Amino acid sequence: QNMLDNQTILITGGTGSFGKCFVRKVLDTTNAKKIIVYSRDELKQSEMAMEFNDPRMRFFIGDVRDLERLNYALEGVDICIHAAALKHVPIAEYNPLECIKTNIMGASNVINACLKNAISQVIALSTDKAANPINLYGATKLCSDKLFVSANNFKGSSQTQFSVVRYGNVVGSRGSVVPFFKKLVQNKASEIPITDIRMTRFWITLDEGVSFVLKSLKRMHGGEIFVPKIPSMKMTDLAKALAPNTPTKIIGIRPGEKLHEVMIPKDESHLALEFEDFFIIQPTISFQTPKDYTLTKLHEKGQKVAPDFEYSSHNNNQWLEPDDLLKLL
Amino acid sequence: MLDNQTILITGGTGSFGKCFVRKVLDTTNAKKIIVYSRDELKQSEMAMEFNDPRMRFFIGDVRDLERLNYALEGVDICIHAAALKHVPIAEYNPLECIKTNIMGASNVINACLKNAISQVIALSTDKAANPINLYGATKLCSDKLFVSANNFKGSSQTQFSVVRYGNVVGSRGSVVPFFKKLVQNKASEIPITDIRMTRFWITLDEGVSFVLKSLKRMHGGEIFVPKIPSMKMTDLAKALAPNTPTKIIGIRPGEKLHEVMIPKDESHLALEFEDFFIIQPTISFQTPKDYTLTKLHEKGQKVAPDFEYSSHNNNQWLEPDDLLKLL
Amino acid sequence: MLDNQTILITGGTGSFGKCFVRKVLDTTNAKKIIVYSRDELKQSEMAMEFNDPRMRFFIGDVRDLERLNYALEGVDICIHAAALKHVPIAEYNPLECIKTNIMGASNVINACLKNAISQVIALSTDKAANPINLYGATKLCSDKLFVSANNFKGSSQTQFSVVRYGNVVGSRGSVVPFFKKLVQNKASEIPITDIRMTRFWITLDEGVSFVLKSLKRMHGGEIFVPKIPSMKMTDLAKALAPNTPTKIIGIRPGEKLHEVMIPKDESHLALEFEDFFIIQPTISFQTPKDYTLTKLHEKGQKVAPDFEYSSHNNNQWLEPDDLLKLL
Amino acid sequence: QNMLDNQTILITGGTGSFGKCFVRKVLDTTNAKKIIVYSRDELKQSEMAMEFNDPRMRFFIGDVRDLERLNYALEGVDICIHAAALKHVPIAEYNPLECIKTNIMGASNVINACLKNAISQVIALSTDKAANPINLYGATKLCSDKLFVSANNFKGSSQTQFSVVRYGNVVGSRGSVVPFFKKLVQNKASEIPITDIRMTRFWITLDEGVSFVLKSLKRMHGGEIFVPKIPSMKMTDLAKALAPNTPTKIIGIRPGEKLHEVMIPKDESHLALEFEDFFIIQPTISFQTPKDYTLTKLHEKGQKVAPDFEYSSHNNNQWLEPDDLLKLL
Amino acid sequence: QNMLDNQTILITGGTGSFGKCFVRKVLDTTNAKKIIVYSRDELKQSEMAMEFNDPRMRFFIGDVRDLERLNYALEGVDICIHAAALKHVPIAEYNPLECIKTNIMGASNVINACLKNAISQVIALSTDKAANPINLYGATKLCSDKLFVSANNFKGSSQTQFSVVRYGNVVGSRGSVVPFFKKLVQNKASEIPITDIRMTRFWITLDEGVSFVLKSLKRMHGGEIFVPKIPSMKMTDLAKALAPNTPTKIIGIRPGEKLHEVMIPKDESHLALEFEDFFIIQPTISFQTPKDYTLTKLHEKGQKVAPDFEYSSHNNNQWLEPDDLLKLL
Amino acid sequence: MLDNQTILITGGTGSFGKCFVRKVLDTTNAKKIIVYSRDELKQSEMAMEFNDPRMRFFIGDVRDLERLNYALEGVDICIHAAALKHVPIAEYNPLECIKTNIMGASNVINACLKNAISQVIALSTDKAANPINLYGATKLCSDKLFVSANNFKGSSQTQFSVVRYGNVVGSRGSVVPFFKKLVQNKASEIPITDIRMTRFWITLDEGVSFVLKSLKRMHGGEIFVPKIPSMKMTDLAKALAPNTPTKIIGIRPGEKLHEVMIPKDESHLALEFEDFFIIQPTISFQTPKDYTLTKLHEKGQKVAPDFEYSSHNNNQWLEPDDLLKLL
Ligand SMILES: NC(=O)c1ccc[n+]([C@@H]2O[C@H](COP(=O)([O-])OP(=O)(O)OC[C@H]3O[C@@H](n4cnc5c(N)ncnc54)[C@H](OP(=O)(O)O)[C@@H]3O)[C@@H](O)[C@H]2O)c1
Repeated sequence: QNMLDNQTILITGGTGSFGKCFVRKVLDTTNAKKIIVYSRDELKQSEMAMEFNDPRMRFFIGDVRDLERLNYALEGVDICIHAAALKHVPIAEYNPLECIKTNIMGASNVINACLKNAISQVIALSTDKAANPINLYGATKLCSDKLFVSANNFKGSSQTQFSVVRYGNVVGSRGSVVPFFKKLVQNKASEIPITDIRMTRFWITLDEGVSFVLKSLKRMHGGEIFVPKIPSMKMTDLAKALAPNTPTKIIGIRPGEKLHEVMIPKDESHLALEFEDFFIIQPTISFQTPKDYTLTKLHEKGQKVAPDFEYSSHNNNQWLEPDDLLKLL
Repeated sequence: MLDNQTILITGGTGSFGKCFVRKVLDTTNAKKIIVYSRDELKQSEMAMEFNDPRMRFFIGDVRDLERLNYALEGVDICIHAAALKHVPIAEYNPLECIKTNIMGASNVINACLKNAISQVIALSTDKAANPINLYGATKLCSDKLFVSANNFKGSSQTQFSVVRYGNVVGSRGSVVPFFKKLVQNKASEIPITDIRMTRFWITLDEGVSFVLKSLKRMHGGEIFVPKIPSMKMTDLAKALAPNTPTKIIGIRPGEKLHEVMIPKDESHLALEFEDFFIIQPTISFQTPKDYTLTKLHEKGQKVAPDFEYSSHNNNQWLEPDDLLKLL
Repeated sequence: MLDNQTILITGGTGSFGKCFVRKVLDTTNAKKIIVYSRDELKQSEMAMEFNDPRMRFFIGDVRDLERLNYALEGVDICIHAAALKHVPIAEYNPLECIKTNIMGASNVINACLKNAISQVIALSTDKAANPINLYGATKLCSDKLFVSANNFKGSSQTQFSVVRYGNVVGSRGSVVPFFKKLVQNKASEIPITDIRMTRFWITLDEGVSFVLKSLKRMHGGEIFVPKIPSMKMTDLAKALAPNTPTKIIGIRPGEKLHEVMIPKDESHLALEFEDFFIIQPTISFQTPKDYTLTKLHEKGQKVAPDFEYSSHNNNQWLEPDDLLKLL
Repeated sequence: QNMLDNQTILITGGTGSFGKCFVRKVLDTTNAKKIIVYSRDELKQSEMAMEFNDPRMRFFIGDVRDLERLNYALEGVDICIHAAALKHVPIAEYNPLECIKTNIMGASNVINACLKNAISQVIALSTDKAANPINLYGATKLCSDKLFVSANNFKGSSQTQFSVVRYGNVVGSRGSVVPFFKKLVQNKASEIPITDIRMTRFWITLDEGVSFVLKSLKRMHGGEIFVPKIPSMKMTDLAKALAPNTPTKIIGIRPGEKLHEVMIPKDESHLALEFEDFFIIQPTISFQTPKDYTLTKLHEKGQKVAPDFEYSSHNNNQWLEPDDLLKLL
Repeated sequence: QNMLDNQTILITGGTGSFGKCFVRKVLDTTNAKKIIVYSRDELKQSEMAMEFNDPRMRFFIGDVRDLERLNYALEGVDICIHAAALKHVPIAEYNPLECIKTNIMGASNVINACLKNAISQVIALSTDKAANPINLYGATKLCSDKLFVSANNFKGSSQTQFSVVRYGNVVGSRGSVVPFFKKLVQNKASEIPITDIRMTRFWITLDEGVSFVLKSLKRMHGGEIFVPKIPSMKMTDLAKALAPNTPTKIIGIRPGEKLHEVMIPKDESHLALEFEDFFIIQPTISFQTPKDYTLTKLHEKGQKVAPDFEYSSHNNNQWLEPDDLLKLL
Repeated sequence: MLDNQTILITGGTGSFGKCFVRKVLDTTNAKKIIVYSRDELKQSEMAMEFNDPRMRFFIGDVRDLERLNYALEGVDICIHAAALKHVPIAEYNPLECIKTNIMGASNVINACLKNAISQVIALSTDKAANPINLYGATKLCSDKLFVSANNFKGSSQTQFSVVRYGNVVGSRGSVVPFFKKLVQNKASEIPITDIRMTRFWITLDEGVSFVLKSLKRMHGGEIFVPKIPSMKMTDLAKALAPNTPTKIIGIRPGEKLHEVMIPKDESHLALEFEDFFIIQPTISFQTPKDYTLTKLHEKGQKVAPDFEYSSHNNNQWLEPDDLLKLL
C-alpha cells in the first residue's frame, strides 16, 4: 500500500510528456516526501514550476550525460524514474552519437549514480522500438534496457532494484501522429500525409503508462522488462478522427521506420511470462541472487507462454476504432 | 587502389586480422600495413610470424581517442575489426562492449576524419540486424555511426562503409573448431542448442576478399552484404561427426534460432547484385550518391517488396561434404 | 560580407536564434546557416517552419568540445547565442550556468580557432556590467574570454567580438509577453517588483540587425553596445494595462533596480558613435587595433570622464504608445 | 570556546600570505589535531615546512583544479579554508581561462570534495573585487562566492556549512602597493608611479583577516558572506610613508582597475544585516532548511540596514593617515 | 591460519600466467568466498571460465586504466592482487605511453578504487627490473611500487594495507626463455639465439611466486617490498636442457636489457631487513602510523644487513644446473 | 639556427628558466621567447626583470594538453624544463610527480607534434640513470617518451632530444646556496649526509650553453650528456666553510651515495666526443640516424665495453678553490 509514502523520487527527463504526467500523478495520489525533476531546459522547468507550483517539488537543471551532476542530484533519492532521452527517430539517424550519448551513456551514468547514492528502486522507460530494432534510436534503447537489467547483477551494501517498462505509441504524445492531424487542420490542412497501407502500431494513453510504471514499482523484484497488454490500430482508421473530410496524400515510409512493431521478440518467448494484462520479459543472464519472476510483489501469478510466441502489433487481440481514439483523444 | 597506400586495421591481431594482413602483403602493393591492438602477447607473436618490413605494430586501444589520432597519422585506408563479440560475455559486461564497440567506433571515425583517411570499412555482423543481444545492438549503433559519418565535410572527404556477414567457419573460438577439441577430447557427446538453429557461413578468406572488393566498390555509406550459404546447425555436427550423440543443452543468453542479415523492413533500401547486396543509407547526404552503380560499374537492382535475407529462408546451403572442404 | 559564407549559430532554436536565421535567409546570400542546439523537439519544429535548403541542424551541446569541432568544420562566421539566462534559476544551479555560459564560451572559441572561422560574435548582456547575479558574472567571464581570444595567432587569424544590449521586448518568456497571459488569464492584478525598476529595451529585430552590422564593423576585440531606450517598469504595465491593479511582489533573487551597460569605471575604454558604443579591450594585443575607425570607416570619439550608460540615467525613453508599436 | 580543538583543518593555497599567517595563528592559538596545507609549488612547501617545522603540519602537493586529488586530501578533514586562487588582475585579463579554471572550477571541486568527505565547516575567501566587478578576476570570485553560498542548498547525511569572507586590500600583501614602495626605494627609486588622484581603497592587516576568518567559523550558520568593518585610505596619503622624499609619476589607471571598491552593493542592501563591527550579506536564494542570520552562533544580534545602503570605499566612516600605515606597516 | 577464509579476492591481470596459477592455488587451498578475475580479453576469460569452471569465480571484463570500472569491481572486495601489466620490455620501448598508462596509471587507479571500497590488503607485483632500471618497463614498475608503498600513508575509516612482492625471472613464463627453446626445437630449430656470455639472472617457479605472494599476505603490515631468496643461473647453462644437440648463434644483447639484475639496490641496504629466506625492503618515507618491520605477522624476526650490501644476480649464494631446470621445467 | 625563431620553454620561471631566457635574448636573434609556467607571482616579477618586447608569458600547466596546444601555436623550438624535482617531496607525493613529469612530458610531445614544432629538447637528470627514487623514475619515463617520440611521422617531422647533467651549483634551493643561509644564520654546524657522498657539478650557465649547443647538434633521439666534474660532498663543505663542524645527519628519503649519468649497461649505446656524450636510442627508427656525426660534423666514437660515467669514478674533480670561482 502506497510505497511512495514519504519517499523522495527523482525523474530524469521530468519536463516531458511522461514527466509532467508522472509528477502530476505522484503529487496528487501519494505522500511522497519530495519529487525531483532532473532535466536540462530552463525554459520548460521555469514553466513547469509555475504550473506545478508545489513545495514538494525540486528542480535540478542537469544533463544525464554528466555523472557528477547526477551523483549530486540522486543524493538521498529513494526511487528513480528514468525518462530522459532523444527519441525523434529520424533526427537520431542524422545525429547518431548525440542519441548514443544521451540514451546509452545517460543510462550508464544514472545506474552508476543510483548505486552510489543507494537508491531503492529504479525504473527506466523503454520502447517497442527496442525490440529487433532497425533504427539507431531503438538500438540505443536496447542498449539502455540491457544496462538496467544487468545493473541488478551487482552487490552493494544496499540492494538497488533496476527494472524496465516498455510499451508502444503514446496516443497523442508531444510530437506524435494525433497531435499533428490537429495542428494541420488548424492551419488549413491542404492534405494530411500518410504512409504504407499496412502500417500497424500498439496504442496506449499517457495516463495508462504512468499508472503502469507506478504499479510496476509495487510488484517489481528488479530485472524485469514489464510489458503491458495494449491494443493496436492500423494507420488507416487513424485517418478518420482529426480530418475525415480532408484528403491524405501517401508518403509511403520515413527514415528508419518499421511496418509493424515488436514488443516481445519471438527469440525471447522462453523468457516471457504472462499475466492477466501484462507480461514480464525475464533477464537473459542469471543474477547471483536469483528472484522468482512467476510471483510478483503483488502476489499475481504468471504462467510461461507458447514456445513459439511473438507479441507483435501486426496481429494482437485488442484493437481500436477511430471513435475510441476520439473518445480517448 | 591499395598501391603504395598505408593501411591500418584495428583489432589487427584477430582472426580476420591476421588473415587480412596476410592477404594484403601477398597480393597488394600496400606500402605499409599497421596493426593496432591492445595485447603485447599476440603482437609479439604476430610480428614473429609476419617478419616483414611493411608491417608495423601499434599497441593501442580504440577507447583511446588520442592514441588513435597518433596511429592513424598518414594512413590512407582503415579497416575497423576491433570489437568484443562474445555474445554471452557482452550480456554480463554490457558497458564494456558499449565502450569498445560503440565508443570505439566513434573514436576511430574521429581520428580518421582528423588524419584525412581516404576510405574506412568497418566490420559489422548479422547479429546487428533486428538484434536481440547487447553485442548486436552495439554493432547496430556502430554501423549507424559509420554510415552517418559520411555527412561530414571539409577540405578533405572520407568514405565510410560497412561490411556485414554471418558466422566465420572456424573463427577464433567458434563452434566448428570446438567440435574438434571435443573429438580430440575423446568425448562422444555433441552439445547442441536447437535442431532448428541456422546460420550463414562464410570463410575467413572469403570475408577478407569481400572487404578488399568493397574498397573498390564503395562510394561511402553502404553496408555491403555478401551472398553466402546457410546451414542447419544439425548438419554442422553431422558433417563434423557422422557418429556421436547430440545432447540438447538448450539456448545461450542472447541466441537467435535464425540470424537475419537484411531485415524485411529494409527491403526498400536494398539493391541486388551478382554476388552481393548493398543496403542503402536511410538518411540523405549533402553529396548524394547513386548506389545502383558501384565504382566498378556494377549495376544493382531493387528487390521484391517483402524481401528479407535470413538464414532460415536461404536459397543456398552448405553441404556437409562441401563444408568439410572448407576446413 | 556574408555572401556565399557558412554561418553557425549556437543556441539557434532560441528567440534571437529563430529571428537571426530568418533575417539571414531573407536578406543575405549566406550559402549555409547551421543551427547548433540540444533539443530535438525545437529543432524538428524549426526545420518545419524553415523548410529551406540552406538550413542545416546539428544536435549538440556547447559543453561538448569534440562535437563543436565537428560542427564548426568549414564555417566562416559563428554567432554565439547559446546560454542559460534565467537569472533566478542560475542562482540555484550556478555550476550549470557556469558550465554552459563559461565553459561553453571556452569550447566555442577553441573549436572556432581550430576550424579557422573568420569572425565570431558572442551575445553578451547588460547584466554582465558591474554584475550582481551569477548569470551576469558568467556572461562577464564569457565576454572576457572572447575579447582575450583575439591574442591567439597562427597560420590563420580569427576575429572575436561581443554584442551587448538590454531586455528584448517580448523575448522567450520575458515580462511583456507575460503581461499578456495575465490579461488573457482574465486576471486583474499586475505583479510589480519596484516602482523604480528600469531597463533598456531593444527589439528582437533590432538586436539582430545590430549583430549583422557589427560583423561589418569589427576589427575583433570590441564589445558593441547599441544606443537603446530605457523605460520605467511602471509604464510597461501602464502601457500594457491602462486599467488594472499593481500588486508589489517585491524583488526576485538577483535583480537590480537599474541595469548598467557601460560601467563608470570603463568610460575611458568607451568610444562613442552615431548609433553605437564600442567598449575597447582593457588589454593590449600582439596586433594592435584602432577602434576609432570601424571597418565601415565610422569615426568614434571618447566620452566624458564620468560617463556611464545606465538605464536609470538614459536620455532616451520608450513611450507607452511607441511601445505598443513594437508589439 | 576553541572549536578547532582536536579538529583537522585543510587550507588550499596554504603557502600564500594568508595561508602562512592562518596556519601560524592556528598552530599557536588552537589545539587543532592536524593542519593540512594544500597547494602546488614544491619550492614554497619545501620552504614552509622548514619555517613551520611542526609535527601537526601535513603538506599535500595538489591543485584545486584536480577533483581526485582534492577528494583524497579532504579525506577526514573537519574544516576547510579555501584560499587558493589566481589574483593578479591584469595577469588574469591576459589569462582568462586559467583564472576561471583555478577560481571557478577550483571552487567547484573543493565544494564537491568537501561534501564527499563530510567536512563540517568551509570558508572560502572572497574579495571586494567580487562586488559589481569589472575585471575577470573579480568575476571569477563572484562566481566562486555564489557556488559556496549555493553549496548550502544541499542535503547529505551530515550537514556541511559553507560560508564566505570578503574584505578589501591587505596592507602590504605579497605583491601589493606597500611592499613596492620599499622594493623601489631600495634600488634607487628614480620615481614611484601612481594613478588617479581620486583612487580610494578599503584597508586591513593580514592578521586582522586571519582573526576575522577564525572568528567567522565560531558564529557562522552557513551561507553567509561575512564583511568586516574596515577603514579606507586615498592612494595619495599612501605616498608619504615609504618615499615621501621621492617624486611619484602619474600613470593614471591600469588594466581592469576601479576608482573605488564596493564591498556590499546597493542592490543587495536588503540582504545585508549589520553588527557592531561586521556585516552579513544573506543568501539571495532560499535554502530548504532556513537559518536565522540575525543571531550569530556568538549570540551577536544584527539589525537590517537603510533600504538604500551602499558600503563603498569612496566614502566610509573610518580612514587612515600615512602614520597609522607605518605604525602598522 | 587461512585468512582468505570467506574473503572475496580480486586479481587484476587475472588471466595471465600468475593469475591462472594464483586463482588455481586459492581455489584449491582456501575457503575464499569468491575470486574475481579482472582483465580485458574476452577470449582468455572465455577460455579460463571453462578450465576453471568454478561457482566461486567471477569474471569482470575491465581495464586497469578505467577507474570507474575498477571502482565497480572492487566493490565489496577484501583482498586485491594486482598482476595486470605490460611487460614485454622491447615492446614497451616502442610503446612508452601505453606501458605508462597500464603500469603507472593502472597502479594509480587500483589504489584509488581499493581505498574507496575499503579493501583490507593489497599486494601489487613488482619485478627485479624495477631496481636501478634502465628500460622504460622497469621504470613503470618502480613508479608502481612507489605508489603502492606511499598509498599506506593514507588515513581512511578502515586501514587498507598496501604491499609489493618482487622476484626475478619466472622459469618458463608465458613468453620467456625456456618456453622458446621448446617452440624452436619443435619447428626444426636451425639454431637457438643467445646473447652475452656473462648474462646472469635470478630464477623461481610460478608456483613459488604464488605461494610467496600468498604468504606475504599472512605476514604483511603494509608498506613492504617483499623479496624472496631465490637462485641464479648464467644464460649458458640454460643452453643445455631444451636443445643441447642444436647450436646457439650469438645475438649479444637486446633493446633495454641488462647483463645482471638487481633485486635490492646497494643504496637501499639500510632499509633492507633479512630473514631466513626472504628480505623486506622498508619504505624510504615514514608513515604517520609507523609499523615495526623487524617482526612479521608470522612472528618471524629479522636483522638488518651489511651497511654495504647489494642483492644482485651476478653473484648470489644459490645457483642452478641445467638438470634442476629440467627437473623443474 | 635560432634566428627569427619562436622559442617556448615550459617551466620558464625556474632557475634554468630565467637563465636560459637571459642567454637567448642577449645572444640569439630569437624573434620570440615564450615562458609557460603556472605561478602568477613569479611571472609578474619575471616580466618586470625582463621588460623586453620579444618576451611573452603564458600562465599554464603542462598537465593541461589543451592549454599547451594553444601556447605552442607557431613555435619552432621547445625547451622542456618544467618538473617537480624535490626528491623527498616526490617520495610523499608520487602521483603529483608522475602527473607533472610523466604526463607533463606526454602532453608537451603531443602539442609539439600537433603544432609542428621543429625541435624539442627536454631536460633530464643524473637521477634518471639506474634510478632509485620516484623522481628519477619519472624522469626516466620522460626521457623515454621523448626519445620514442621521434618515430612519429606525418606531413611534418619534429626532432626530440634530451639533455642530461648533474647537480646545478647554487640552483633554486639546493645545497651550496643553503651552505650560505647557514653561514648567515650565524650557525656553526654543517649538516652532512655521508663522507662518501659524491655528485657531478655543472653551472647554470654551462647547462644553458649545452642545451643551445645540442639544438645545433641534434638529429633527434639523442640523450646529450656534458662531461662535467665530480666533487666529494666533503669538499663542498670544506671549500664553503674551511672552519665549522660537520654533524652527520645521515641520508634523506631516496638519496644515492653516487649518481650515475651513463649506466654500465648502456656503454654500448654511448658515443664519445670532445666535450660530450650521446647515449643512442635503444630502439630503431623508421628513418635511421647516424649518431657518430652530429650536425656540426663532430665525429664520435664508441667507449670501452665496461664503461660507466659515474660521480664516484670520474677523472675530473672540482677544486674547492675552483669551486669558489663558480659562485
Ligand atoms: N636543479 C638542478 O640541480 C638540476 C640538475 C639536473 C637536471 N635538472 C633539470 O632541470 C630542469 C629544471 O630545473 P630548475 O632548477 O630550473 O627547476 P626549478 O627552479 O624548480 O624550475 C622548475 C619550473 O617548472 C615549473 N613547473 C612545475 N610544475 C609545472 C607544471 N605542472 N606545469 C608548468 N610548469 C611547471 C615551475 O614554475 P611555476 O611553479 O610558476 O609553475 C618551476 O619554475 C628539471 O626538469 C631537471 O630535470 C636540474
